[PDB]
Amino acid sequence: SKTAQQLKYIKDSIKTIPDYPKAGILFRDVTSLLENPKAYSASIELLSEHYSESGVTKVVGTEARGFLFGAPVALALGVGFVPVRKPGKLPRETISESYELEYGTDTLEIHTDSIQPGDKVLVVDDLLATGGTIEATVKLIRRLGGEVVHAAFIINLPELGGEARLTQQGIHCYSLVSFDGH
Amino acid sequence: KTAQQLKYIKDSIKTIPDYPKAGILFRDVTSLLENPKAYSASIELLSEHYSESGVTKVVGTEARGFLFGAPVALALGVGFVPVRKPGKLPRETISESYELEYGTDTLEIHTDSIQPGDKVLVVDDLLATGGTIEATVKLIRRLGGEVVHAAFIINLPELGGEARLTQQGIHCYSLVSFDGH
Ligand SMILES: Nc1ncnc2[nH]cnc12
Ligand SMILES: Nc1ncnc2[nH]cnc12
Ligand SMILES: [Cl-]
Ligand SMILES: [Cl-]
Ligand SMILES: [Cl-]
Ligand code: NA
Ligand code: NA
Ligand code: NI
Repeated sequence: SKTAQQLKYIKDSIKTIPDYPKAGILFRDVTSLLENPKAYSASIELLSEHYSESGVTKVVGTEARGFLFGAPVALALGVGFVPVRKPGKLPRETISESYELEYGTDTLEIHTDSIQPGDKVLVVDDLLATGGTIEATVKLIRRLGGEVVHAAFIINLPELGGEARLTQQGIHCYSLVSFDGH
Repeated sequence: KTAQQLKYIKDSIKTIPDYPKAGILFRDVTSLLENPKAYSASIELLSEHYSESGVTKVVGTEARGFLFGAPVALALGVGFVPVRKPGKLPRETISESYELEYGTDTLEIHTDSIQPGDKVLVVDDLLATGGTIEATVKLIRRLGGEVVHAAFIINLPELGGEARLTQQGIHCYSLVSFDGH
């Protein structure tokens, strides 16, 4: 009983903002969940319970909203958190992967020391839309030898394809809530 | 026992010579993040320190500030509110500029997230010049929030950030300090 009520409360605490960033999009605003202590802490408790017996040895989160759920999950699971960032922020040796934007490409980096061949890695992000940044993040992990077959999200937008696209690259996706639309 | 915990924290932070230029001993908080014991210790001390302060909201600026402020907010049981680079926040915002090496940038906050009566803690990873914190403090006070505290993992006191923040009425708390710019 507790857990289905907490999911509903989580989903209710995420505001919909029409026409951001442009017209016709029904933007799903995770910041309203952040500022509700009850919703935020439930979102972390539920993700942490979900993976507590999964053998995860590390969490990776991508900058910036991903830090907000990946790092607390890491803390609750008792494992290291590893950030993936835009270029030029990480100070130690990195590798990088480029990914498609609507116009052009961008890049994500990870510290080459922070993933090893025996790691079992959980990727955590706020919101799964088309999946491009997470697909690049999976590649970075795999290039260093880490296993990544789990990724977890507060929010899934399945009509944008991101879940199907990751799930066909061998990632088992878990999302607390989902919304229709683009 | 208490200095063993801070020493444990401090030793988990790596020093990278000559990044991003020669003479700079870069203090790299990412090695603390990958040590779960150092990382949880650092959140436990920060939150313990403010446990009787009456804080009602924690503010952290993107992105490293999110790694320390949001866990602190979860431990205090209070809302987290991000301050962001422009163009990322969906609801109504206000903006403040601060200074870079070359030029200026701006931070934004949601106007609905801070209100008169709020007691706000600002948390960041590392106190350097303090330009983003001063900007953050102004955002919060323009919305009527009260902010008298800022908390950090690392202080670089040779950059003068604590003095610059005392002058705006902010008490700084840091867990460890390093020399150098
Ligand atoms: N509706 C939406 N809300 C939040 N982020 C998105 N990314 C793509 N569509 C989005
Ligand atoms: N030595 C240093 N390490 C990390 N961040 C900094 N910002 C300014 N100086 C720094
Ligand atoms: Cl982001
Ligand atoms: Cl499997
Ligand atoms: Cl940052
Ligand atoms: Na490696
Ligand atoms: Na307000
Ligand atoms: Ni499988």
